[PDB]
Amino acid sequence: GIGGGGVNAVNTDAQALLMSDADGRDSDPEVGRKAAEDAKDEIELRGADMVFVTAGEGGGTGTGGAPVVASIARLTVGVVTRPFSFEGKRRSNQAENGIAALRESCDTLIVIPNDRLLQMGDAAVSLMDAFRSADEVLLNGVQGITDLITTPGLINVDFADVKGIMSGAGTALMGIGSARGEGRSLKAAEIAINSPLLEASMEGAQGVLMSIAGGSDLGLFEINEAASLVQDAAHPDANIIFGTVIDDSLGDEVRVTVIAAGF
Amino acid sequence: LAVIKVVGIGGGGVNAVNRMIEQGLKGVEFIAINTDAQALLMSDADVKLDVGRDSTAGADPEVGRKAAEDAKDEIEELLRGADMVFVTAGEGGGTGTGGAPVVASIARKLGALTVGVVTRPFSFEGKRRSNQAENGIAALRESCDTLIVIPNDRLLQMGDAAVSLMDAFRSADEVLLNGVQGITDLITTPGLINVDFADVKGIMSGAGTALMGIGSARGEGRSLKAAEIAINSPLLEASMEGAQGVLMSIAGGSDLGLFEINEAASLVQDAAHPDANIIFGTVIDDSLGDEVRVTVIAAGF
Amino acid sequence: HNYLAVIKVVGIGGGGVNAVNRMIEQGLKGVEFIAINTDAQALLMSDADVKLDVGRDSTRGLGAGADPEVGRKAAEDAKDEIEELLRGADMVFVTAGEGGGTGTGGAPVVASIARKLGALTVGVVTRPFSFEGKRRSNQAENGIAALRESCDTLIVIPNDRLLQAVSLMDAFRSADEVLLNGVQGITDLITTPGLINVDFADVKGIMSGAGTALMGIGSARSLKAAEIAINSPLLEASMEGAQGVLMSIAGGSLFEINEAASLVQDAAHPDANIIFGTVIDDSLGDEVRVTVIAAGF
Ligand SMILES: Nc1nc2c(ncn2[C@@H]2O[C@H](COP(=O)(O)OP(=O)(O)O)[C@@H](O)[C@H]2O)c(=O)[nH]1
Repeated sequence: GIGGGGVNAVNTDAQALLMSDADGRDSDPEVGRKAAEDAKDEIELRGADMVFVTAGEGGGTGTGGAPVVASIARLTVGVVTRPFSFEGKRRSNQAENGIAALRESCDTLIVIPNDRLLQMGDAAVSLMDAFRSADEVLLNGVQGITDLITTPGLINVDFADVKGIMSGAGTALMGIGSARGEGRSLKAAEIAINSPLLEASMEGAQGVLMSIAGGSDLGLFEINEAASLVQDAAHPDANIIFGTVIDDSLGDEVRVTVIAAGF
Repeated sequence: LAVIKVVGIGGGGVNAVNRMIEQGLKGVEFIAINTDAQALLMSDADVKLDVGRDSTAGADPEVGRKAAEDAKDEIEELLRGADMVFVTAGEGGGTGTGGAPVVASIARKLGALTVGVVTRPFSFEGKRRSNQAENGIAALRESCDTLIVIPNDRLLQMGDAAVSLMDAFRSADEVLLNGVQGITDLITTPGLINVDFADVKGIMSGAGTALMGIGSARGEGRSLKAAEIAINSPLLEASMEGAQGVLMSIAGGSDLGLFEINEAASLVQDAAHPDANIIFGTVIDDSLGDEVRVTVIAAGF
Repeated sequence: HNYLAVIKVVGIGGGGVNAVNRMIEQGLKGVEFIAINTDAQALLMSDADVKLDVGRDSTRGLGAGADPEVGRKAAEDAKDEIEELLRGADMVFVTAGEGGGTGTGGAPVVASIARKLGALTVGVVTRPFSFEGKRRSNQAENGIAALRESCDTLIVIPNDRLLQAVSLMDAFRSADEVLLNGVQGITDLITTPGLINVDFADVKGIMSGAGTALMGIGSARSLKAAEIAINSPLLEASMEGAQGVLMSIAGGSLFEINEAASLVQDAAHPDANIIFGTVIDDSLGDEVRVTVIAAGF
């Protein structure tokens, strides 16, 4: 993530650029401008059709340097992070402006509040479990919607389906959930819509891309259970795209990742 | 006796009327209507009709509608003078979805008792399809007299375990036929109790929004159990309760009992609304030997 | 010392014959199976060792009336042919699905013919479903009544408790083999014994003169599959005084064994009597059958 707390998540400062796992150097929000902001043509976009922006708001240029990627071609949807309550008024003062161009020059954004992520863990955590125990959720809004095209499985979804509903959609939330043992797919879908993260606003939206993962074990009958919980669930006149995923490291778990759009 | 001409519009219909043919389904005449002429090469329909000048019914029911209409005559020659005319399909796409409201409408204008036997999409089959299907079902109901609908959703219970997609629509391939088989055999292969075309006419006529269930069994009280399950078939949705019009049929071997017929029938009417009009029908089918089938058809609400 | 036990199992009426073929297909051995029925349609389709036509063949749309007078008639009418069929048996199981007619009223006869001959006679039968109507539940209680006073031992199993709506259609015709597990529940101890053998004579004491009995199985590895059987509602929880209990286990291989044995007696009045046993049925990996018959009241 193009940020002094968004780099440390993916799995201007000199000692930060040199930890990017795939194979400048002189540093506040506006730091991303004459240390970060490079040319008008830096995607002459080449080898693929999307990449994501994991540039939240929990460090350095995650505010003034985040929307450097937003105007990159004014399709890409950023998976951000609104700051915790206790992380000061100064980081909260960098809230709207650090997201404003991420929802004026960028396609769509998924404003994952770690404030609300208090319900994901055990009881108490730390600042070190705000870019670690909030990587799990931070990958979700990404991985949820990549896996439909990279690794589908028992059901498939086009390139043009995601990019035909999640295109320039601006305001967007998600909602995730997990389950093992019986009822798996409907247990986790009923977690997915009730998860303190979609802010109970799916019914207001007009376009939802439900994902659902698990082994190749994953029955065709389980998938039909979750699918129903959507036709009732969202506005009864929306644009919904289902679709499945294969991940055989889950075995018995089924990663039901819902994503919202169309407010 | 009676001229039964089964028509399978849609790709799903034309695919399902093949299953009919590859099962025998006597006393009918098969007609496959679809847009991509290519797809009709694989049909074993005795008659095949092509309805597509240009489409490059590409997921748009309104092509299918127009297609059905621009071949309004082609069909009204295929359907001329025919006591019983069926119009099975897969609602969801376009060729069926749009068409059936015509082919059916055409049979009905031709005075032929017209029975629809269509399916609703799996909800995994996307959300568009549902809505496509949904106004298309509203379209038959308002066109053909009876419309047995079979929600696929319901077809896939947990007692059909790790299935597939081929197996899925194959599970439907049987079920479409079953709402046909169990109305036609009455007329086309009546066993000990005759129920002539006329009877089915009066129960089916004007009814609509019909449902159906199926149950086979054997052993002690076989016909009770085979009937019991059909009553409880999820494919009905607790509807038996209130159906003012019920068509049953206890298809079994030549030597099927009266005591048997009686107490399976007597198990149906009791579920049914107590005012409900009812009809027995037995059918001779040797492929069972030791077992019996039962196909209650709730109709009118 | 000719270790041979002559064990036969007759399936009377559709219920019995159905059940006997379910026994044939699921691979019970060491036993002559017998199908007796009124319709010769279903007899020729059965794979029973010896099939017997008793009922007068009846014109289309009669016969199938389910009047246990007519079944009782049919066997008493062909009582000779039944006497020879079960002649020099050692132990004769008698299975049926009560409520009906032919099996309802036919079992009483065949059971009581095994008795005069001098077999250990056993009745493994079922009480029809509650939805089948009052006439059958009536017609069953009388056929049960007779068979209780014909067989040395009778195992009655409600097909109503054997259900617990959509897919419990495959909870009668694939749940009736409770009858089968009822039979091999005793048979497979003598015919295919395990690491603890318990021959015919062990059984002859703990059955001859009981009258009434009940059963329950378990699937499994054997540590956690043992409780399963006694607790199974099928047994009516009537292990607060089952005065004469039998128990069996099937698979590969003492610790496994004594896991369950260190439990059995902890149930009913242990002043009575219990018999253990073992079976070699290599048709099952981690699974091991844990059948428990509970006689004597
Ligand atoms: N019974 C049956 N249903 C099918 C088959 N293939 C697909 N379906 C279902 O029927 C629906 C209708 O599609 P279809 O009739 O092929 O589209 P159309 O030919 O353009 O009307 C689909 O959404 C599927 O859920 C099949 O072979 N048999």
